Amino acid sequence: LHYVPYDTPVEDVMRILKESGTLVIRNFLDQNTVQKVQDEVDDYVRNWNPGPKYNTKQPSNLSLMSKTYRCEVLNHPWMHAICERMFGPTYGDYWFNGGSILHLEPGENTQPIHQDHVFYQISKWRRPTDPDLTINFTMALTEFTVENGGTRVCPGSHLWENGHASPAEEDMVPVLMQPGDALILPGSMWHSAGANRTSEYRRGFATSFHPCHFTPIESHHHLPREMVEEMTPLVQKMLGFRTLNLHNNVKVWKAGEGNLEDATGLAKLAAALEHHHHH
Amino acid sequence: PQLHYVPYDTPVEDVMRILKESGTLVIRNFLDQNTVQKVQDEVDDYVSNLSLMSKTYRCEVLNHPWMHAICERMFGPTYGDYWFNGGSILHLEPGENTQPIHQDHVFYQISKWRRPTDPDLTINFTMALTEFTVENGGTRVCPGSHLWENGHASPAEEDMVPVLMQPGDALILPGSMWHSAGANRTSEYRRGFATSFHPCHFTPIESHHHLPREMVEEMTPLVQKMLGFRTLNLHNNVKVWKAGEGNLEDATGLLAAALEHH
Ligand SMILES: [Fe+2]
Ligand SMILES: [Fe+2]
Repeated sequence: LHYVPYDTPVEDVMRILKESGTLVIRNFLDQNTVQKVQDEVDDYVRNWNPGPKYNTKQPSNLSLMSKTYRCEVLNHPWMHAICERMFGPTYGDYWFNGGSILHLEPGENTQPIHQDHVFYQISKWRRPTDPDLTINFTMALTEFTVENGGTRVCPGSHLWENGHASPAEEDMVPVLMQPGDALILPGSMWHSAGANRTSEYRRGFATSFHPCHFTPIESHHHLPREMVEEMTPLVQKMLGFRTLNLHNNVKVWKAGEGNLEDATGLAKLAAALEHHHHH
Repeated sequence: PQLHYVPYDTPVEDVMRILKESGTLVIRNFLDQNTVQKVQDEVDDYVSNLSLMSKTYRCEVLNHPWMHAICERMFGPTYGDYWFNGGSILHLEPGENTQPIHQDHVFYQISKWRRPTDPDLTINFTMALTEFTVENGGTRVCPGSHLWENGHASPAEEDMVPVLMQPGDALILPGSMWHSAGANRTSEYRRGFATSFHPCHFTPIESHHHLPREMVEEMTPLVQKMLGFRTLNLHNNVKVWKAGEGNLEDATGLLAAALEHH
């Protein structure tokens, strides 16, 4: 397991991902940003917390509940640098798969050790040298420690052949992370969260991306149009509002024979040209 | 293996047996003449994107019991849910030359990983609007070529078997079946149109999120799932295409037909 600074060259990170199958990018995000995501999620769910004396929505997509998530986190250059080099040559485009809140409650037992691509039926056609089917970025809000259940990884196990037994608990390496660090988790890396034996939640959240030709865990078609229009064009494509280009330049997710973003009406020249009557 | 012409009332397991053995077949009178006429008229008034252009396509054709019976047995065991992939008008003008012989699943990067004994990546239903004759460019198939290993060379032009269809007949084209349109050496256009379906875990060629809400509410729940408006269930009870943790159709506010007090 490698812990690398934010300014590590991209080729070195992909090199380590190839060799060991995982790594941690310290200071992946500033503590400011990860805390803002948690704050915006709290403001969305609005769970009732009783005062000391007598005197709400269910959680949805992180891109819906958190403006910071859909405007800053999903534009993270480290996410797209790794995703472009991981899926690009084989699949062309990639897009957002799913993003979860990873809050470990005090007293929760150890998580089963698993690969994230296990629910892909086609993980049985893939060989360990092929590109991964998905990649997770797990960002710490609280500290990730041994006691509070920080994620454990088994380096090298991404090259294990298909059907290889799950790794042994003794050979699971805990990931120790400060707020803002991120654990890089390809879909083939064997991992699991540990037991939280402390009196406080282990907090954090994740993004994940996978090839454009695979159906994402989450749809974002229920999001209001005002949120979709404040997204960058890159994030609009990530969240399923734009046509995708395969490796062979065949298009999927099209609106008829044209692009989806054209049929839905999803400003550029007006901002650039001062003489545009909409500037 | 050979090309088979079977009637509408053929039992399903025979159709699947023929599909496994020969990789293709024709179901006669797949549509009646009314549907053949109605879809032609609706497209003309609008003039792919067939669900948007033809009310008969999205309300009746996409509910076709043969499509769902075949798709259930082809994709159900391995992937669970399936949904709409793409669909286009197949219009052949006089003088058009022969189409390159191809497999439809060729554009899936994961066709390289698949074995011929695995389930198909996609299936096409090519329905004739005009007659399909050998001289007007009727589709040609190569029965048994779906079982060739990947990277196998294309069939020779002489190994291709033309398909003959009256208006309303349908050719069933798994993604592994080598096929091509012929040259239209007649004086009248050869017309058809297609539906296609593929596993729920694969991204469709065509999105339908640009369709109007009132249009989507005309659809059946089944067709709503076909066209990307409902959460999909995998073979292993895992869900994809979900809204947060709930179903997409609940989050959009998409029983009511069964109970009159609803
Ligand atoms: Fe996981
Ligand atoms: Fe074709």
